Amino acid sequence: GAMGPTDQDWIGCAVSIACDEVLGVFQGLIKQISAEEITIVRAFRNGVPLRKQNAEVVLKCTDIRSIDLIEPAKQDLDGHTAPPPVVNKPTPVKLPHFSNILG
Repeated sequence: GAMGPTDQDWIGCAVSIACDEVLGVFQGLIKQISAEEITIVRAFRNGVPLRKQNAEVVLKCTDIRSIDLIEPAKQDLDGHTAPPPVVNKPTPVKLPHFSNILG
């Protein structure tokens, strides 16, 4: 809990995993987690989709060098408190002024 997160609470959260040079990098949503290995689904690797989209990736933590949670599970229901768009989502270009039509 204090360090090295490992529990069923993270399952389904979005994370990115940096493995050593020979393993490269993959990103995916976690399906299962255990102290010996992390398992995710819909593997994306090297900024491109892997042919085995349905296949799960299972990699031992000792082979992974570092991990980062990109999107933790949603806790706040957020009853339309703010606009649909969210800052957390990647922003390639900012839209100057407001378009003639909204939505």
